[PDB]
Amino acid sequence: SKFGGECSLKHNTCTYLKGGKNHVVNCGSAANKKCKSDRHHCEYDEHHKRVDCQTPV
Ligand SMILES: [Zn+2]
Ligand SMILES: [Zn+2]
Ligand SMILES: [Zn+2]
Repeated sequence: SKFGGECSLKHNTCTYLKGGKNHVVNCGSAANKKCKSDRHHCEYDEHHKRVDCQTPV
């Protein structure tokens, strides 16, 4: 189960909506996972606690 959202450049986080609430998760440090473009689409994989903040739409 993956959840899509928008990343914050300043915070290096992925923001997403789930269950009527806002959530925020750390993008991480990999060069291909950190938030590099403000509000870029990002994905949070709940099963494996992995986040990718460079996933194109
Ligand atoms: Zn922050
Ligand atoms: Zn949450
Ligand atoms: Zn892009």
